[PDB]
Amino acid sequence: ENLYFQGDLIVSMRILGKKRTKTWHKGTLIAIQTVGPGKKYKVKFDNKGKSLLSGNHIAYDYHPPADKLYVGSRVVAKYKDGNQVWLYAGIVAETPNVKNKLRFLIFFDDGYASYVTQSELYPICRPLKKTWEDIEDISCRDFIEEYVTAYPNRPMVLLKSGQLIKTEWEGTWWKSRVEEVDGSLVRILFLDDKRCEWIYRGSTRLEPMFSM
Ligand SMILES: CCN(CC)CCNC(=O)c1cc(NC(=O)N2CC[C@H](N(CC)CC)C2)ccc1Cl
Repeated sequence: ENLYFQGDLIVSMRILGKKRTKTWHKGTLIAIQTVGPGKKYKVKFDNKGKSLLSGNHIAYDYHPPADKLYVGSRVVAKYKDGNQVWLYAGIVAETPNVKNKLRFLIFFDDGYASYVTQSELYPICRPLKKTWEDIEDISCRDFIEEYVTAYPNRPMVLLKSGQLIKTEWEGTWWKSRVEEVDGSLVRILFLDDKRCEWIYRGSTRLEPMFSM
């Protein structure tokens, strides 16, 4: 059956859709198609392509009120590294409080983390009941299930700017320096290639966490 309405979705609404690159892109909802007890959502992307997508692979083109977002909420967020932006899927790890300077902490599906504002967050339209169950990487999937279900029980390691530690990359340990602390995140400089990454202080990418 072709529908025009399904829950709070309406054909012709602006939407975000997931592409095979795992990045999300602006489009229009052009059809809703019931297949058994299941629904599929046809997206015409603004730039290139049309996709028939499951409800967990579309996101609203508007920002969710903070009162609707919990630890474990399934979102698309802007990830910024200061020479590239992505719209990428993740999980809300913290909601705004005085300690995080009123920001949302996002754990992205690829294991990277960022603080973002509400204007950088888009709720996924039909998430799974267990929101982590559509994360591709088994390791990121298991870590999110543990973090979300055990929250607010959160082991983190305490680190100071200048501190010299081992940080993981591609399954080995690398010499690195703690540059900066910003709430539950630490900026690590890899001394080998002078590349910086923001890492969650509870991540076992940090050798002090991996052994704690
Ligand atoms: C949700 C966000 N997603 C969206 C997909 C992107 C996250 N970001 C990256 O994935 C990214 C990470 C690197 N990091 C490195 O290449 N390295 C770190 C140090 C390491 N070297 C090797 C000699 C020393 C140990 C190399 C580079 C570029 C990108 Cl874009």
